[PDB]
Amino acid sequence: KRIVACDDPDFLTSYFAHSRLHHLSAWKANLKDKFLNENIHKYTKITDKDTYIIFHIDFDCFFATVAYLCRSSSFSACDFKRDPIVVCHGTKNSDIASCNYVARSYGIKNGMWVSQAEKMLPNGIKLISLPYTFEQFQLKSEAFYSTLKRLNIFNLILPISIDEAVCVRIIPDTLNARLCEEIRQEIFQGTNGCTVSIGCSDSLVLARLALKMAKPNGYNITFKSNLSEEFWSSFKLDDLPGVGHSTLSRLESTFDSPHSLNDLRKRYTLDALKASVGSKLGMKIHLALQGQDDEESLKILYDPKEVLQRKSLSIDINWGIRFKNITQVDLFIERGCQYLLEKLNEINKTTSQITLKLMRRCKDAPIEPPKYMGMGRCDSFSRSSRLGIPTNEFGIIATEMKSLYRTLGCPPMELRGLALQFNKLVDV
DNA sequence: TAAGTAGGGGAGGAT
DNA sequence: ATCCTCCCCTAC
Ligand SMILES: Nc1ccn([C@H]2C[C@H](O)[C@@H](COP(=O)(O)OP(=O)(O)OP(=O)(O)O)O2)c(=O)n1
Ligand SMILES: [Mg+2]
Ligand SMILES: [Mg+2]
Repeated sequence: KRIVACDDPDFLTSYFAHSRLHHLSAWKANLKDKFLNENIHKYTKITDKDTYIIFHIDFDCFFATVAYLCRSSSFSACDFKRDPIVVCHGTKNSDIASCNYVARSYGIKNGMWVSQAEKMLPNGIKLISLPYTFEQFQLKSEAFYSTLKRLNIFNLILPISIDEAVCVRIIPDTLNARLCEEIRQEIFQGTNGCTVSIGCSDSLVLARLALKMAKPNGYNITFKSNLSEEFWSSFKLDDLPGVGHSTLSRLESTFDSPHSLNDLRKRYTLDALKASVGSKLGMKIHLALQGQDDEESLKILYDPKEVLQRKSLSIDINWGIRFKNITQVDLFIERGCQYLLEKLNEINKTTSQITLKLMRRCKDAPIEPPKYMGMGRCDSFSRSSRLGIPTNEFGIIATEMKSLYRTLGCPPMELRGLALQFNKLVDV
């Protein structure tokens, strides 16, 4: 109890031990790495020639399911099929990391604050809050990835996240369904009762949309040639990979509030799209509306080893930042460089470019924000330098980081987040 | 109270 | 035209 402050040497350790988002990133980094280690000697690239089917397999409301199966004895009255359940730390402006399908029938979403969520519940319905079980999430994930390997279905299994793989079958030329049913059952068994859904298709996009359509505990096939208006009609605009809130808001402002992908698909033209959301995103949406992948997403198939290679390394801290003087800032920066170099050295690399980035309180914003210890509303400031020679040297990197800070000139009492980045990584 | 980061991509200056 | 820096955005 009593939370470790930002001027304490053990701050990173304690914050990261508690941050589900730090865990997400770490798990992701390590899975990519395990993938490179496991395939150093295997041949990997898929070609133009190849014909393939994608199975996109993902646990259903992952943290909520896993935290329910391991729920402490206090919560035994609790029922997963009948009660709305969230995993979070607090009771007010605290992020819901995962909610079960009961909560989502009230409109509760991942990443909503608890206070916001409880407001959506009618009289007589209670939110149940479960705590994080970081260890168990990882055990379930290992069961998951080992099970997939053990069945002998895929030519490749690309880890995407702690609870999600893109698994590919190379076809040389109805089983697709028997395969989805089998995977689902073996994972439910391997995992002691966690549920996975599957989207299967002949492109990464449609596999992803199919995954959504299948979602609570099911599978869906849909190929490029199965596309109907019924299908497009069932998706919000942000159900496209690569579309999030700001693109959604741009799409709405451009094409008179389409409410589903079918509406969009009916009103859009390429150039209007390109002009709305950028030219590359525009093109990707266009291809997606025809069930087709853009060239960028396809790299993960043609050169897995290149995409999964780590090209940068960083810390990004945006909660609990409160400093009174520059000496504190420097010590924190040094400590952050000690943490990062230890990671640099673990992966046998050096850097030749570094960036410091900071969130500074907006001139308008209250000194204390509604989120307890939160960054509140901020401006970004950013500065990078190329290093003379690739190096892993503390003296060189910490000195330049502290110098990047004086150049941005954010008074310490105004700092509300800090990021330390090694931007280009040179193998030893 | 309450708990990031990798990597695409664009705008605009530099070349 | 093409590259580089400092953002912005999305994912999970
Ligand atoms: N804003 C977010 C989004 C996700 N996650 C964590 C919670 C999830 O359990 C996990 C997986 O991301 P998903 O999008 O897959 O979330 P779910 O698995 O909970 O939902 P779904 O059943 O829609 O896949 O990572 C998080 O902490 N914060
Ligand atoms: Mg999931
Ligand atoms: Mg996922």
